[PDB]
Amino acid sequence: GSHMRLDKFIAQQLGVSRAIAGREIRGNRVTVDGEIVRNAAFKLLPEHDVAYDGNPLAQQHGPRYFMLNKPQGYVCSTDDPDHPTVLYFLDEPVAWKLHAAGRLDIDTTGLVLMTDDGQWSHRITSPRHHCEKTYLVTLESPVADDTAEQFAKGVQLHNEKDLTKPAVLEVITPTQVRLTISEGRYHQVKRMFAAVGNHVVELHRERIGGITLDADLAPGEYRPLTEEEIASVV
Ligand SMILES: O=c1cc[nH]c(=O)[nH]1
Repeated sequence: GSHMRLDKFIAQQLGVSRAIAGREIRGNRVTVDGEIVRNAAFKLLPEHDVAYDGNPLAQQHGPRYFMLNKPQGYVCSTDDPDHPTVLYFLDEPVAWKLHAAGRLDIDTTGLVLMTDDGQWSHRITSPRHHCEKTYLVTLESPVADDTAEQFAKGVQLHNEKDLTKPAVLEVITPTQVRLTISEGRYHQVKRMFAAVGNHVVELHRERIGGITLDADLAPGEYRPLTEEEIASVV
């Protein structure tokens, strides 16, 4: 249930201690739905209209954060009108207000963080921030023996002045590798492999900073992030 004591809401709104919020409430300065409320423990609901000295104090919908296992065939923005967006999978009120804190291309699958918290989102996506992202990459040809070292030194993408920052590549099978990078350049993973002479056949994101995609969240499924995960997805 979404609810909070009136004295806590007033404290928050006026930037005052809960004790003084109580003082004000008993001072007959606080109204809810037009009537005066002198009780500090009043259970404030989302549908209540609070006012302080005649002035309205709208309540604020808390921020929302979701973990989505993105499937192929859907896009993470309305930039391209030829494909349906990932909102198709979300069944949440005013879902159009949500955006991906780190977009994935149409056929790239995996972890996408849906949120309406711009600050949180920016801390994660900013090109200036070192945020690690790990991908499960399926290759056209068996990985070369020098690729891991290449990625460690950093490679040069086709027509880019500066190399890619050091990334670590773990070989699972000859054609399936796990790659961790800390950048966010456009189509970086696919271009890094093109640069060294291979081709990405399938791309799956498993982690973003401190948040790892659940092993049992099926493609298309999603869920609210826990307080711990929100607390620091890196
Ligand atoms: O990091 C990313 C995301 C999408 N495509 C890539 O090649 N790399």
